[PDB]
Amino acid sequence: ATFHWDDPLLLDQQLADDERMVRDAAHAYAQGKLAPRVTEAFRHETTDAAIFREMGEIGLLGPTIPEQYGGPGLDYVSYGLIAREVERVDSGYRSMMSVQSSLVMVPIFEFGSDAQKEKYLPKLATGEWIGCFGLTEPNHGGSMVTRARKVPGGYSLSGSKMWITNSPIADVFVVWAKLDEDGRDEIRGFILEKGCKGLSAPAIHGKVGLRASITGEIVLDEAFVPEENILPHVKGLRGPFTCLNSARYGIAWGALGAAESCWHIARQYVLDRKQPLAANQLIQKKLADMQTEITLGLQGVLRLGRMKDEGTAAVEITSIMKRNSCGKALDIARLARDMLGFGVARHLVNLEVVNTYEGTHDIHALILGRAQTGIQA
Amino acid sequence: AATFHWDDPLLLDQQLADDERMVRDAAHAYAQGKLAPRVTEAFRHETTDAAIFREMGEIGLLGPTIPEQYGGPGLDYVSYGLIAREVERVDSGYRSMMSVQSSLVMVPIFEFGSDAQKEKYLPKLATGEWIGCFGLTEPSMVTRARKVPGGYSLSGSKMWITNSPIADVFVVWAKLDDEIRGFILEKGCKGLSAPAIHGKVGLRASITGEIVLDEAFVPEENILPHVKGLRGPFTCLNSARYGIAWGALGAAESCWHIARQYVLDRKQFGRPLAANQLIQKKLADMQTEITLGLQGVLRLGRMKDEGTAAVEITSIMKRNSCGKALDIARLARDMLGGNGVARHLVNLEVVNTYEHDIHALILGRAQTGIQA
Amino acid sequence: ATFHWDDPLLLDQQLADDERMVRDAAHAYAQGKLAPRVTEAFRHETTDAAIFREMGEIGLLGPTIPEQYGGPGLDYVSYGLIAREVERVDSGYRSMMSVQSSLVMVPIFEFGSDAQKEKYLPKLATGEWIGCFGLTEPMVTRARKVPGGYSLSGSKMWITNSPIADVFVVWAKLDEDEIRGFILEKGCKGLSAPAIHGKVGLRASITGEIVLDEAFVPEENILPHVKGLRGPFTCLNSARYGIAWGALGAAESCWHIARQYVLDRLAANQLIQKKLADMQTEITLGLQGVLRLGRMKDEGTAAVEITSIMKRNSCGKALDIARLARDMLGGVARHLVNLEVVNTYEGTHDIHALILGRAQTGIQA
Amino acid sequence: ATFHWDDPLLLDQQLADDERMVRDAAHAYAQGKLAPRVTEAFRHETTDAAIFREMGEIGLLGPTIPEQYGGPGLDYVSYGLIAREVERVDSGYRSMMSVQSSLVMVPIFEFGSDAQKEKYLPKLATGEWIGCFGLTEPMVTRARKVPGGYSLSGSKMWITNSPIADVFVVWAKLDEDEIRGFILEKGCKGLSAPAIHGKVGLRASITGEIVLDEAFVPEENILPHVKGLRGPFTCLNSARYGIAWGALGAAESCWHIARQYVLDRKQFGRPLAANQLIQKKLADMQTEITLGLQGVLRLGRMKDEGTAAVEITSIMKRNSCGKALDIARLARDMLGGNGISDEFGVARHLVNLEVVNTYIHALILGRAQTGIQA
Ligand SMILES: COC(=O)c1cccs1
Repeated sequence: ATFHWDDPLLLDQQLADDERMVRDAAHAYAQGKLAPRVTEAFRHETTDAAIFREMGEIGLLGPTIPEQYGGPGLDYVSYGLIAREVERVDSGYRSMMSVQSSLVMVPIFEFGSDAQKEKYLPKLATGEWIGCFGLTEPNHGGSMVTRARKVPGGYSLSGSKMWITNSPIADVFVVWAKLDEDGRDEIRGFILEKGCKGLSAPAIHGKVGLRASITGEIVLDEAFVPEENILPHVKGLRGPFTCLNSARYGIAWGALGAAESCWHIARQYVLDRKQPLAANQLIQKKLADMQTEITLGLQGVLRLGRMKDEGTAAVEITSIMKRNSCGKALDIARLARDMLGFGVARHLVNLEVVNTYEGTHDIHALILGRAQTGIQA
Repeated sequence: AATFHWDDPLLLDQQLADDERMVRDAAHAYAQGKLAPRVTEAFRHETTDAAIFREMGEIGLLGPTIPEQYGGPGLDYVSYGLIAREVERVDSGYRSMMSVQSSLVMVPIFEFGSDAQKEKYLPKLATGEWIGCFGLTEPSMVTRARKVPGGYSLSGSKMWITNSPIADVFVVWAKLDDEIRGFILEKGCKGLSAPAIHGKVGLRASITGEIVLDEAFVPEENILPHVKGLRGPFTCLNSARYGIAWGALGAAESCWHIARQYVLDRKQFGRPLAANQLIQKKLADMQTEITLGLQGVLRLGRMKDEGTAAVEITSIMKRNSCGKALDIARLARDMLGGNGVARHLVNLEVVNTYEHDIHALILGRAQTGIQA
Repeated sequence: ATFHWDDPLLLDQQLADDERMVRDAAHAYAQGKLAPRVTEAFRHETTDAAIFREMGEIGLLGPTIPEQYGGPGLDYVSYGLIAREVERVDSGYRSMMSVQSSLVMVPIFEFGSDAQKEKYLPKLATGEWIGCFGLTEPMVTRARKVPGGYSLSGSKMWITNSPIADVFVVWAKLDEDEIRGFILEKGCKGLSAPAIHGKVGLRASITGEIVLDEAFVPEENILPHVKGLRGPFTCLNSARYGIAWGALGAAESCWHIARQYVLDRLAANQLIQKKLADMQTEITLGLQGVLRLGRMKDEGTAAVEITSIMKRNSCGKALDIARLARDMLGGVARHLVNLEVVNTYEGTHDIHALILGRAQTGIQA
Repeated sequence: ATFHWDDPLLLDQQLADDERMVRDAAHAYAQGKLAPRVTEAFRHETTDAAIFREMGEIGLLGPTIPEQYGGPGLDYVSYGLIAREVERVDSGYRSMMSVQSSLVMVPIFEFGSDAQKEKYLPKLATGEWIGCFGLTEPMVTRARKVPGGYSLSGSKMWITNSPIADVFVVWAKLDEDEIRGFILEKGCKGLSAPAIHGKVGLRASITGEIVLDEAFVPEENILPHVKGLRGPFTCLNSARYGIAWGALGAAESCWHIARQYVLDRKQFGRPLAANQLIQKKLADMQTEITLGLQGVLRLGRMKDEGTAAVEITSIMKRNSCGKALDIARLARDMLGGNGISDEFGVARHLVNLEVVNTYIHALILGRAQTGIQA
């Protein structure tokens, strides 16, 4: 038996040929089309919507969505493998894809009416329509202030969502808002379309990380939403969480792609650098640590993927892998950065935003601590 | 929605074959039933109890991978892993005693020995009737064999040998003419002395000593015929390191469990300690590392059973398990206020320091071609 | 232009001639009398009160206490140099000392009466009387006015020196509820001090409890010039200052042991070198901090929050260095279990981070 | 009696009255003139040559250079305090200063002829002439003897100031019976200095190449009093001392920004400052800066009194930069959002410090402890 330094536990052999082909298709697309764009896309914060069509056309948008609705009807491991190949190039591109698949197609497929599913899903699956997802607000992460008023014909929406990836270029908007409906105040999901009166999506520029992805606001001022546009089959925490859980899973796989790019570059760098550097034992220890955390992270997300597919995965498990992948990836980017004398620095600032996106209070540690102790911090 | 198991998030239990689950439960019932009530006083007073070898041999826990042909239970590598984890869950010293019999003594005889050696030594080693030790370390190896009528004559010293003062069987590595060879010696071989060493800081539950050799006659039927060079010792060490990778995770789990129960019990400014945000971070870290470390040694086990595992993978897992376990023992120790965990901690400081950072450098060479 | 690996910033050169001999005095004592004792003392948790006699003999007890009361009349830099030389051998030893100096002789000197100071200090200085400090409980311990005198009742826990102490400085509450200081003496009825055995760290020091079952305390035994929080706190702040110097001595043993180890077989290893450099750096920087704190304490320019910086840093870094040294080996182990206790003695909630966080922000955690 | 959270060991009071004045002048300048420039200068990688004359006119260039040659004749502590007030704004600005001081003025003063020192130093001191330091390559750069002097052929990479420099201190190998230092001037035939743009860190400083193609150097342009390693090393040792102070200015900025952030920000009803972990991090930042400052101070004094070995600058540079980078990362990870607010001045300090920490010392201390090279 021979050693594969780049795949010590032979993940490649733990996958079905099925999943390998999906991985290889995602790799071919990301390396062929995204890598030639990424440097100046990031450097100059370009808007590049053409990516939704490209991924849609080869069946990599909404991977778990059934063929009935235009999806490629794949499993969670394949979704994972796709995220990882996209983020290997850049987290901003993976972000764009996460939104479409997990934050837009999922809640529509899961909670929407037949009419909503057939109207929206097929066009989201091809990338003809671009989605975004409105949950997070100007600042307090349930405690949401965006509000729907029952009016003749449907609903009137007022509030503001902030840091919404895809929002300046989106055709479809999934927005979460409190509806006080006699005499109970619950969170409901609403579909809005581009050009809806009272709906704005201003762009945010001068971002520090995720510069390759166009991000903006969702500003709602008495924006009318017809009855047929409320998500009928969900209320409360279940709506937003189903989406977030799907997205966190993809990010857990994706951040390991980013970690792997940093690791490969660091390794190649020390192989090429005469001073060679590879003979240094502090350098060797760093490479051993990178290889280790990635190899173990990959076994975790693979096992989680398999459990999700078999229906045995509790939601708390996602907190372990997302938190671990993002944290370990950031550690690896910092370690690789500190070893260099372009790509790494990009992944590094991307990962700094990703690690802090869901707050600076370590939400996943708290989900896990509560799961262990019973007690909320 | 599916149920979360905080103590087994990836449902390791469900990834085990039923065979493997039963081996685990058998080791668990033994270690919790026989070793746990002994451990506190044994560690405090460095009391030897070799009764463990006979006890473990009875339930077929020694030489787990050795075929039934030779008295062994004929289990797979995953089962070996599970046993070490259940034993180290109590104490690393008890696990060391077992690592030695299984990986350092029965493995070399089975892998490199003659039919005669295997039929003679393995069955009593498997039942724990004979106790084995592994003579490699020395106080670029000094110990030498020399050819004489009927056999060989050995002279030299081995130091820090676990099991040696109580061993019946000795697997000794000496240079012959210039290659390292393995020799099987018995207690009551003229020329062999095995004095004890006392007052260790860690692994106090096990007994360790020397092997002093002086014209010790080893008959012809007693040289290991099927190995020469670094392959002999390294094969044993590779086997032992695999069991230690699982074992350090059992010790890590105990520390995690103790720390979790501790913060559930103790109170701080009105709330239980478990309510603190910092405490939960630590519990989350302990849970994460244990859960991921387990998936690693399980995959390594599966690969060894299918013959797809290279030797470098063992380095990843042993270094990771021992390093993470040590981090968790320290985290747990630092979470306690006053003056089990302290014992696990000093044990894991010896385990981690034993072989420096040879594994990071093995992994470094495997990535880069260059040896440092 | 000549480099000292063991003293990169030449602390020696920053010390007064007076201070430099006191350090070498505590060093000659610690290495001469304490080093040959420590291994077996720690091993069996043996009691040896001879150390109080010996340190007293040579003026290392209550070192800031004025010559008028039996003290050597030294300053804070000198006090720290002593703690550091003593802890360099063992933390348990330093603990016994810093109880005498900071937790017994300081509160008596600072808050005592003329008669109390004349009676207790001179004998505490020579080590003839051994003191202990009674603050920590399993605060509930109350003073009840009599007759006398006062009638104290309660229990103190983890009291170093107590099973062999002659003098007990006990802090209890009294209403007119304010915390007051009390002096008690061995033989006192209702007072008892049973030992505590089977410790993990600090085995070389003796520790016990203070059980007060309506112990009678004459009015000539209460501390007049102290009430409330600033009592215990003045003592603790004094001890914390000494521990900040001490932890660094223990850190230095571990570094020196570790450096010697890699020389005797390893020193070419770049991982090792990084580790030895980290030890060198943190100790070197730690010393500049405690020295500067000392100079400031002697000039009156030192605020109390500064003791939180240096104590937290010394202890935390010493523990890191002891663990770094241990993981390099194949004395350190004893310093390690000691430092593990020392880092958590004041709790596990990082009291000094919270003190400093508040000083920076004006907001309590 | 009173705690000073921003200066717990009152470093202020450990300074001579002379050193304090110099610090206040560096502060007033950097805050007055550099703070308003930085955000846009860093964003667009803007070139402002004018800063050298500004720094020159207040005697911030070549602080240790004697008054005889236009220097302000200050001590090492003062040089340190200057670098710290400048890097408090931005490492890119400090990088310009330390190149002029330690990498251009120092080799000429230390190793140059008397005619070189009086030709070059007074103009370098006023900022009339801008200098650069040609050591790093993509050593191969070669000086060869020709009638009248030397011909230089070679190529230097990542040379800060090079595209705007009037004076080039170029280290090249010359064969005599070894590394030699040469002085070149702007406009020399066979000398070009193309700029590098698109940098990740240190964007506020201009950096470029030195390309030498048979560049003729007069005989009186070779540095007469240095051969081999000690030349480039002495400059770098000087620069390293300045970097050790500057890095702590940067760290102090990230610390201050993080502290104000948690003051202005609320989370779950309470201000962020009330969070235990936040307080720990702020205690760590305060601790490492305070101790870092005591270290660089003591090093300066030793350098002034002439008792510091080269090894001590290694420990101080490594520590300052390594701790400054930890503090920047600690501050960064405390901030929510993505670039728009003031607090993301921390992101700027961070990419700067990632380059500074990269621009060996642990192996110096290891070998100095042990006598064994690794
Ligand atoms: C893709 O952007 C998001 O909404 C995220 C959700 C969780 C991490 S990032």
